[PDB]
Amino acid sequence: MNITDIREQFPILHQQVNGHDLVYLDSAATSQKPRAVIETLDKYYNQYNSNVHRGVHTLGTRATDGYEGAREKVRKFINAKSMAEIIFTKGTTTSLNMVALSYARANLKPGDEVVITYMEHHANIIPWQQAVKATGATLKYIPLQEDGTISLEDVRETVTSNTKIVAVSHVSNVLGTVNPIKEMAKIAHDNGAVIVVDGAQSTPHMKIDVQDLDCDFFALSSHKMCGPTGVGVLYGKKALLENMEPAEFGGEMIDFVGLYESTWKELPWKFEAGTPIIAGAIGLGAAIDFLEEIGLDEISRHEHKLAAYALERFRQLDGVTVYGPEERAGLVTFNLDDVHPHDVATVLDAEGIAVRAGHHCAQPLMKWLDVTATARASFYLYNTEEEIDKLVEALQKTKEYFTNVFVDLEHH
Amino acid sequence: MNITDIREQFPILHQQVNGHDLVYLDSAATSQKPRAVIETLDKYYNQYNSNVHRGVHTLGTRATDGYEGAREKVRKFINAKSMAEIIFTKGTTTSLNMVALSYARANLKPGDEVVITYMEHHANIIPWQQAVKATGATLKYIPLQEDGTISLEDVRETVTSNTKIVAVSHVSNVLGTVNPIKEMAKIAHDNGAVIVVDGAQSTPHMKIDVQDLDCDFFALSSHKMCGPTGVGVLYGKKALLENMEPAEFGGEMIDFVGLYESTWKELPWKFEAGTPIIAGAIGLGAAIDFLEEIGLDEISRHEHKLAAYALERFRQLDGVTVYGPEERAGLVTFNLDDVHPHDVATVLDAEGIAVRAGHHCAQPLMKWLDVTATARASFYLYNTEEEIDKLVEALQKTKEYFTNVFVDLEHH
Ligand SMILES: Cc1ncc(COP(=O)(O)O)c(CN)c1O
Ligand SMILES: Cc1ncc(COP(=O)(O)O)c(CN)c1O
Repeated sequence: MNITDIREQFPILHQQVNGHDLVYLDSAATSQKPRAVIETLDKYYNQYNSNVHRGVHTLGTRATDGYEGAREKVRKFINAKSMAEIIFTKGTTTSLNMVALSYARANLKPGDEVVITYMEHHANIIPWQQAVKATGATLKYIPLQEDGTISLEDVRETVTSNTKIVAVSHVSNVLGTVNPIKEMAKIAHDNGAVIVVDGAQSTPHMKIDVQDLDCDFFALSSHKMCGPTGVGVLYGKKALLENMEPAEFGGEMIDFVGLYESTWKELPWKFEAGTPIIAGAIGLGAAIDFLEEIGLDEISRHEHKLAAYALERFRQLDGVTVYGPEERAGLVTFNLDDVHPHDVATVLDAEGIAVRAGHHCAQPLMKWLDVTATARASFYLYNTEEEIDKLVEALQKTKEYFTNVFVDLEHH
Repeated sequence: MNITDIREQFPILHQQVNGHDLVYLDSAATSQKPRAVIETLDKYYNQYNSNVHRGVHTLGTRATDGYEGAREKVRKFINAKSMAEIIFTKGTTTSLNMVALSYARANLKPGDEVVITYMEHHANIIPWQQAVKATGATLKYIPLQEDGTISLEDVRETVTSNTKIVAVSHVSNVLGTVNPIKEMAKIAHDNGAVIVVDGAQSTPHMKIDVQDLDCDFFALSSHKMCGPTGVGVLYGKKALLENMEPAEFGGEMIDFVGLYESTWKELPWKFEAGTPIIAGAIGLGAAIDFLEEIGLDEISRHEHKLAAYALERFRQLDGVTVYGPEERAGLVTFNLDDVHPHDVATVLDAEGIAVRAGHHCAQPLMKWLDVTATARASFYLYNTEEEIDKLVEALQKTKEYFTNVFVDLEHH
């Protein structure tokens, strides 16, 4: 895995911000795209754009073939059994909302429980809040360990015989924690619950095997894995998807339409209403081809190296707090003592470095951490150890700057 | 308006299918894109892709500026009062589903009525079926005239004091009918109902003024108006959107998130959950710039010329039936006597001509027309009268071919 050869394919990396070479460390917010993906979109719009689900003309046939072949690429990518289990959506948020609407709100009675965690992204919190409110069920939270991980015994304690759904993140976009998804799946199944995996942060950076995880549902976003914006995937076990009603209604998802009643298509098109995200889905397939040619295990090893290096170099900094465990994905969420993270991000961008500051759409996690906001640098396959050196040097410069600005008007 | 200069900007038009120059007459299924839109997507992914809703780094600021500027472009394009009334969605289908979920299902009691028409696309039928089923309300249909138009007195007869929603198409993708949207809006308001305009087929081809139409909701799709796939718009009057609950929940649309309760953002972000369709929305803004530079009135005049020419030349054909009125948008839906429309589309594609065959996602309209399927050729700003000549010549050739294949084995 040659990182220079990889960076060469991402045109956006080769520019300056504020007179400094761009150092993009915000891939958890969104990832950048290689030329393969952009040129896939270009070839689609230049050569064979047409509405899909063929039968009539040539460009329509080519568009349909591209779209459904991207579906098959996704099926192979996460090791789903059937294309009927692969639903193209707007993103992770929409997929989780679909599960909450068509599964949760249809399978929850008073006394039932939906169990989530304190580290969940808002996308994996608010749909369940609304579903339990609509059904009169109960929302429960699995507590976290001191290092930001989840113990299996806390899972067994929180999940009960009344738990119908356990919704959990595969990888936390804040803590870097990789949750024991497989063991949690078996624990949930032992109590008669299904499991809903938020895999927005796992899918871009590590191999996904839905058959080995035995997840009942799995959600992912294209924009985080070198793919186009506005497209994502809902995977669900075919037996569960067959008994769920559609979340959206309209053309393409119908079979027979009467004046007052209608019948739906078979999976997966039952859950894809209207003209689909054709170009975006084909580009997501191109992104999958790109990542597979590089190898997800290679990318994960590279990110392990980056994360270990970054954790050590952060521990070389005085007055910096890092949140989460030692064993982690490729990201570091932190805070400088007596410097607000927003100012940290501002100064870093002045140095050309792109990080994120705020709650990272995980307010309950922020309150569990006893902070209002944090700063975060996230890595991907195009990032290098030199960029982490620049990051820690800029953090030291920031510490010194806000220190001596403080001492100067103390004297004044 | 120079049609050669316009065609020069669409690379996909300059290719051959089955050894014949491409003749794309399927723009009602989807439209093709100029270089301005494709290169807008390219510049986004090459230069300033980042997650939006800024505050931290430079590329994020540029991405946010592009996204919200596209929102402002849309507001100007349809003459909405405020950007708070412009919601980016997945497409027309999703926008109509949002209105049916968050307005209809919250404002319908038994005895209430939702009134639609027989010419409606499935996107403007099935959500209302499901909403009236969920609320115990009643679905009603406005009858059609013999020429496929809607009389205002039939509207006054169907809409009653119990009608809460009137959902109607601005332009029929099958009949070519332009419905009297403004008069229907006032009729609906006189009875205490809101009006929901399906403008997927109107927006690409004619000027939209939501303040002059006085539509309560208006839906549109980017892929039909030279814009990227997977993005559309829901417009709704700000006063109605303020009292509607969100259709989706997650990050970006929240303000405060507690363990069990949450508060929403102000409009329009209340209705945009998760990472939005950044590139697609910016490209839709580019498509709006393109169409405005050409001029929607110019495009509408060109399509009027094309439609009149096509209707005359179709009337020069023996044994061909055309459906709809004389005054129409730029499309012709038809049938050849004793030739199934699917065979018509097949032969036409063999001649390089791209038309559509089937129900066009309007099965109740097909049954009203007393046919099972039809063929359809739809026009846009890059189509010419020479292409219509090729179409009618291929239809005559098809008539003669299926005639003499029939006579040859009659003799055999
Ligand atoms: C008149 C009409 N209504 C609504 C739709 C559905 O729009 P979409 O598939 O983009 O969601 C279509 C499909 N072209 C249409 O032409
Ligand atoms: C872990 C996690 N969960 C879910 C989401 C939401 O995904 P999206 O905004 O693409 O819908 C995010 C946002 N990056 C995330 O990182």
